[PDB]
Amino acid sequence: NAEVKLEEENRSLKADLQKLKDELASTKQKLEKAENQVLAMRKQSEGLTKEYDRLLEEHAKL
Amino acid sequence: AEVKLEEENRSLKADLQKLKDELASTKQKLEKAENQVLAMRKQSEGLTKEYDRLLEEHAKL
Repeated sequence: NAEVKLEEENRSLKADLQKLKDELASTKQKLEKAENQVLAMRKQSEGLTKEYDRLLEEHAKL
Repeated sequence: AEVKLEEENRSLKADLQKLKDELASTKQKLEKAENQVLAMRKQSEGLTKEYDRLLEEHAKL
């Protein structure tokens, strides 16, 4: 029984391992998406700031 | 044959712990990232509002 019990437990733990791996994969993709969004918004912030600057430049030339 | 199964059992438990922790970390980082996204959206809105006000001021000639 020692060995059959160990088999039961091993299969169970392997299943748990797979479940956790799935969770980690999902969460990882979510994190990747959020990070990439952050970068995107850095670029966009830079651009928008540049346009705000264009306001001042153009006005300085009237 | 038993010692092998014991070995594997412990190995699997260790892997479990590692994954619990890695998942916890990843969730923390996801939370941080989403707060960053939110904050930056708000900064952007503030900036477009600033833009509107400034342009409206310039258009007053």
